[PDB]
Amino acid sequence: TLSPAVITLLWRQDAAEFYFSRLSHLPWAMLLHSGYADHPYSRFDIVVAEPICTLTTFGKETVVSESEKRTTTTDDPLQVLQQVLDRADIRPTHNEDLPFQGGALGLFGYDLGRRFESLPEIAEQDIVLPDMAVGIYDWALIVDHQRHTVSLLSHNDVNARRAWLESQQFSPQEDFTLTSDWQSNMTREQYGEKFRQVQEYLHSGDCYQVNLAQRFHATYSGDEWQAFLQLNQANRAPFSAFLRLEQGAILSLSPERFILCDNSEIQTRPIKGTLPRANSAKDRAENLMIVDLMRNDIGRVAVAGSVKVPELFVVEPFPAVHHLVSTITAQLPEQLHASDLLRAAFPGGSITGAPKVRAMEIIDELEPQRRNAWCGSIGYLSFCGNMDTSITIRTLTAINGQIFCSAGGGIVADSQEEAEYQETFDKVNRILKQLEK
Ligand SMILES: N[C@@H](Cc1c[nH]c2ccccc12)C(=O)O
Repeated sequence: TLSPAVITLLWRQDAAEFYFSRLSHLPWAMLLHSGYADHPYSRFDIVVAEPICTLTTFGKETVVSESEKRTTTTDDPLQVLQQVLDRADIRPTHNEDLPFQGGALGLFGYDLGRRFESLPEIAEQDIVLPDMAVGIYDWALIVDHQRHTVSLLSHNDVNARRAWLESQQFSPQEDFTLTSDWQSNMTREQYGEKFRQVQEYLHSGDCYQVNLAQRFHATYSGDEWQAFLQLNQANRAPFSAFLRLEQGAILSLSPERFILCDNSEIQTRPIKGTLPRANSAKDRAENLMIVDLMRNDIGRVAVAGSVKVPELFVVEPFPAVHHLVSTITAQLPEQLHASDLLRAAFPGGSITGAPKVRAMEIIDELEPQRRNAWCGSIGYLSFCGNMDTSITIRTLTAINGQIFCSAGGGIVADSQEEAEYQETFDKVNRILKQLEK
């Protein structure tokens, strides 16, 4: 397939924020931003909007929507997504300077997991935001920080789209304000109780690590884009994203890559262990259990002896905390898609806690609400076959007047109740605080 047409645009370090600001209020407008980060994997920023097809999954049903046709289906949501992908009959050859050339882009929420495993339904469902919300885009705006170039690509009419881009305006305000203090869904004693429940479950053998999180919430008013813009500057997280959905918006400040699939080369970098702003025997041990997880997760689809562990226990300094990351690599077989892979490993072992299903069972049992978008993934499935995805840690959900932000902490035998309590706070204190002003 006839590669897309490309127009290079004027260069500017902030082009991503610059062009996106006139799209930010549009439903299905999405920005993947590398957080202006100093990082090996912070080369690109990508913008899309105006999809030619969208997919929305709520539970058991997926709605596939185009121009002139709307269908519903109970089939597997990633199978369905891949079928939509193949019928667009668009398949450009792979290009290291354009990792997305149109294709699927969006949100894969934590509860989407429910379509891949049978799970209990204890946690309350109190957020109405889809389990899968992704657009099919025949164009993209790509900002390359390595090469310094801004490329506008279209499989359609790339003059038409520059034209359309041009004309979009950056929209009269409305100031973001938090209208309540942050409030947790747990007291210290309720956290306390479920931390011990976790440990009795670890002591009685079901699991060996379980990620337990608390959720903070508040009322707010105003537009979320400016707030994103000040959170992004302060977090400089390499896998950040701003998603304007039909239901509300997602402000991700994630520094964590889930799965990269680049020209069939697989990379996943789970984050596990932190201290506030790396010999830490308990953490560089909590991480290894997650590394083994991933090993197993990607190796269910990977090329036979392709899984390697090129990197263990590296610390990366971030605004809020010091974190520990490991890296696992592998090769996708030429007969499968990045989407089969996503499906085999979703949701991320680093935010569930091995073994994954039993770990997800406890989470549903102890967390008072479903996680919805938090700890699910955001990313793209390009028409060229590449894939990149994050773990939506450090991520808020802004919907119907309310904004949410969760915080988790991995629990193992060696974990201590008050210190783990504090870690959940450590991870998001700069984010709750900045929003308060
Ligand atoms: N950091 C990625 C692009 C990116 C930014 N935010 C993201 C969120 C999800 C997936 C990818 C991204 C890169 O350089 O290629």
